[PDB]
Amino acid sequence: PVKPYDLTVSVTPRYVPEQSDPSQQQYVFAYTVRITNTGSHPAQVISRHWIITDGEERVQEVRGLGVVGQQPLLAPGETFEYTSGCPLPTPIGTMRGTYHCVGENGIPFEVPIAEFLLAMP
Amino acid sequence: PVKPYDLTVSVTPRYVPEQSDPSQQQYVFAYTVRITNTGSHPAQVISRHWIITDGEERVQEVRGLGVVGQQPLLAPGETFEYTSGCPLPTPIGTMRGTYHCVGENGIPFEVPIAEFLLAMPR
Amino acid sequence: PVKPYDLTVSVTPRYVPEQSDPSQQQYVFAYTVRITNTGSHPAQVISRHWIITDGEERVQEVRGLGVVGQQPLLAPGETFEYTSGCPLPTPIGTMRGTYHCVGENGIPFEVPIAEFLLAMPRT
Amino acid sequence: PVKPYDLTVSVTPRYVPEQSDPSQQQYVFAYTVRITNTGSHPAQVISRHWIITDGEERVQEVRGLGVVGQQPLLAPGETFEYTSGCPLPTPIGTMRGTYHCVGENGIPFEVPIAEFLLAMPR
Repeated sequence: PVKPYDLTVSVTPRYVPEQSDPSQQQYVFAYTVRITNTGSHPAQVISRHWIITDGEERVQEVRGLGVVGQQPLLAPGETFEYTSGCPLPTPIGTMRGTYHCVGENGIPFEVPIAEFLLAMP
Repeated sequence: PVKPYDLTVSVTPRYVPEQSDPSQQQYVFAYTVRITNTGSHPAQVISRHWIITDGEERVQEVRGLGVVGQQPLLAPGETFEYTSGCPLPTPIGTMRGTYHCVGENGIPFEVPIAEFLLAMPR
Repeated sequence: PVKPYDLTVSVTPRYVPEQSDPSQQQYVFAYTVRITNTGSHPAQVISRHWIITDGEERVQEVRGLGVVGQQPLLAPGETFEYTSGCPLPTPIGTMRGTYHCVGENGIPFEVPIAEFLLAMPRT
Repeated sequence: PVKPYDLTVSVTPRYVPEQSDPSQQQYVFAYTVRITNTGSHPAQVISRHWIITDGEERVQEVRGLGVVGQQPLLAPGETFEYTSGCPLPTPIGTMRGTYHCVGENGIPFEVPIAEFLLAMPR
C-alpha cells in the first residue's frame, strides 16, 4: 500500500472569457494545481517541466525552478496548490509535464503530470 | 493604469460544526485565501498579521512568517491559495490583516486584507 | 545588550587577477559576505540592494530577491556566507547596500551594509 | 569550451582537539566547503550524500536535503561556503560524496565530491 516517496498532482483547467478574445485567436486558460504528499516521508518539489500543445499540434515548452517561486518540503499528507495561466491561439489544447522532486533522504525522483485537455466549457 | 506591484486577496470562511463546541463557546471556522497577482510585475508574500475580532469586541492577534509555511513569488496572473482555521468564543466575528510583501525588485510593500466576517450558517 | 532582531554583516573584498585585465580596463573583484544572526530571535533575509561605485564616480545598482537564490531564516547565532563578483573599469571603487529582512514575528526591518572599498592588492 | 551547468567543490579539513578525545578514540574533524559555479548558467545545490571511511575501512553514510539547511542557487561565478563536523573512530579517514543539483533550466545533474582525507595535524 503506502510508499515512502509519493506526491499526487491534480490539475483542473478552465477557460477565462473575462480576459480572452477568440475573435483574434486569443484563448486564455487557468489551471489550478494541487500537489499532495501521499507518501510516508516528507518530500520537496524542485523543478517543473511543461509541454503545451496547440489545437494545431504546435508545441511550446516551459522549464524552470520551483512552483510559484518556492520548492516546498511537503510533510506526508499536506498539500500545496496554486493556479497559473496558459495562453493559446486555438480554443482547444493539451498540457502535460513533469515535476522533479526529492525525498528527505535526498534521493531525487520524478512525479509525472498526466496530460489533460483544455477547451472552452 | 495597471500597477507594477499589486496583489488582491479574497477569503471564504465557513463554520465547521464537526470540530466546534458552541456549548462552551468554542467556535471553529475554516477559511480559504486566494492571493492573486493583479499587478504587472512578479511579487511575493513574506509575512502575515491577523487581527481577529470577537463577537464581544475581544481581540486576538497573530504574527508569523509566510502563509501555511509558504512565501509564494506569484508571477503576474498567478495565484496561490490555502485553507486555515480560526477559533472564536462567539458565533460571529471578523478577521482582518496585512501581508508584508516584496516585488521582484526586492522592495517591500503591504497588501491589506479587508475586514470580512465569520458567522454560523445557522 | 542582545537585541530581539539583529543581523550583522561583514564583507571581505578581494581583487581577482586570474580573471582581470587592467590593460583593457577589466577589473574583477570578489566580495565574500558573512551574515550572522546576532539577535535573540530568528530572522530571515528577504531582499538585497547594492550600489556599486566606479573609480570615476559611475554608479550602478543591483536589486533582487534573496542571497544566492535563497532567503535563509537564520537562527540566533548561525551564519550564512557566499561570495559574488563585482566588475569595474577602474582599479578602485566602493560598494554599499541593504538587506531587507523580517523577524519571526513577521515584522520587517533593514540591516544596512556599510560602504567598503575595492582596490588592487597594495592600497 | 565552457560548460552550461558545472559546480566545483573544494574542502578544507581541520582536526579539532578541543572537541575530541583520542584516548577514547573519539576524533572530531571540522571541514569547510566551497561550492563555486564554474558553469555558464545558474545552478542550485539540492541534496547531499556522504561516504566517510574509517582508518579501519569502516564506512558510515549520510543523506539529506540541502547543505547546512541551505540550497544555494549560484549565479555563474558565485560561491557558497559552509562548515560541518565529522566524527571518527580513527585519527585518519576519507570523506567522499555527491551533491544532487539542478540547472536553472530545472534539469537535475550530479556534481561529485572527490575523496579527500582527514588526519590529525601531528
